Amino acid sequence: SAGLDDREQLASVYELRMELEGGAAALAARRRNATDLAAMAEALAALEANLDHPEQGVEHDIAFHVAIAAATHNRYYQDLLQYLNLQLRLAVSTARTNSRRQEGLTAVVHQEHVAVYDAILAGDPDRARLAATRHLQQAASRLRLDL
Amino acid sequence: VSAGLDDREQLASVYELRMELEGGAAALAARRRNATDLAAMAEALAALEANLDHPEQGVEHDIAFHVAIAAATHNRYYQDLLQYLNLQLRLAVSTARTNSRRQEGLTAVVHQEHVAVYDAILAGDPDRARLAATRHLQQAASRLRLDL
Ligand SMILES: O=C(O)CC[C@@H](O)C(=O)O
Ligand SMILES: O=C(O)CC[C@@H](O)C(=O)O
Ligand SMILES: O=C(O)CC[C@@H](O)C(=O)O
Ligand SMILES: [Cl-]
Ligand SMILES: [Zn+2]
Ligand SMILES: [Zn+2]
Repeated sequence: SAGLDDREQLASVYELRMELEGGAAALAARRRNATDLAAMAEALAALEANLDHPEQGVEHDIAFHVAIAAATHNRYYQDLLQYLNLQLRLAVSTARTNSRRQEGLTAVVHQEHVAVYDAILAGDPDRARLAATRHLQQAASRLRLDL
Repeated sequence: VSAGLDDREQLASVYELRMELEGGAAALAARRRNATDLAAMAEALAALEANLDHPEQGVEHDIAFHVAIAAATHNRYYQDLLQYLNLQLRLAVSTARTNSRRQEGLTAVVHQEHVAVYDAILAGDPDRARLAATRHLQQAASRLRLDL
């Protein structure tokens, strides 16, 4: 429920997400179908509304990354992200609460999410992996985690 | 290889996920492993060297080696995830090792794949450790004709 002296624990979640979600983005770039695109795009639209009404932004952020995991068409990726759901909520909600005290930083975060969608849409697995890990490295650096 | 289409898809899915998880674990282990971690990995490799008598024991020492690499990340969540996947690991590893015993000398070749991961981690070389880990899983998937 907080994060002052919990940085090393946050760093452990983000560092694991970097290997899982980079791999999921690259798989999704190869296997996504029209139904997957709609799931990611609907999450991205709901995330555009939270730029002004920030309630449930954590659920929609998570739903976006879960939609990428579903787009791999690999049941074990999906089950791993559901198994780690509590850690995702901890990391996401900590990162978003921190982000909303600055700028349109929330809008810079929204762009990082869109960049992963865009590379998955193009079917470019290397670009998708790099965009997914950059989102996590930038979220960690915004939290001063030092991975 | 003889497998239903769904079995081949399931095996390909396990190896796909392992490549991302275990490639990352090996890179982290190359940074963080201590002398106890090295002992645990070498203990599994030594047990694997005495292979002939029973394959069922061979499967468990293979999984224990990969789990030891995950524990050597010193990341609470990596180790837990590999335990969570213990049934999928045993499925993949038992299918693979049974298949490799069909070709004379193949099991010794596979053993050098495990040594290469251990050696990279011992040397503290993350990029080398990641490559050896993913290459082991790529070759296993290809021995099984999974067409990843
Ligand atoms: O950096 C943020 O504010 C949000 C990061 C969040 O979207 C995440 O997936 O960790
Ligand atoms: O070990 C568990 O807790 C559940 C195992 C799960 O990965 C499964 O194989 O269905
Ligand atoms: O390919 C083999 O013969 C064994 C593969 C096994 O070591 C594994 O970790 O999946
Ligand atoms: Cl072996
Ligand atoms: Zn996010
Ligand atoms: Zn192995």
